[PDB]
Amino acid sequence: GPSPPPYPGDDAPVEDLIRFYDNLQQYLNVVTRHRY
Amino acid sequence: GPSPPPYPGDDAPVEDLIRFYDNLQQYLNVVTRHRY
Repeated sequence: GPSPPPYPGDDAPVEDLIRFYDNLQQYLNVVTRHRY
Repeated sequence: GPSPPPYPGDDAPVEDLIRFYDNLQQYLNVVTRHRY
């Protein structure tokens, strides 16, 4: 949600990287309400 | 592009986090060609 996403080091597996994408796009959509 | 994005530690400033979003969505769009 509007929280910092867990960083699985330097190389995350693409599934969890997609999960990271979810949390990241959500976080950014919150802190910066603009479409990217 | 289709390369691993630079991780600015655990907390990145939202501008560079948006840049990270660009590289990340590009990377994911390459490795996993599906809309998210």
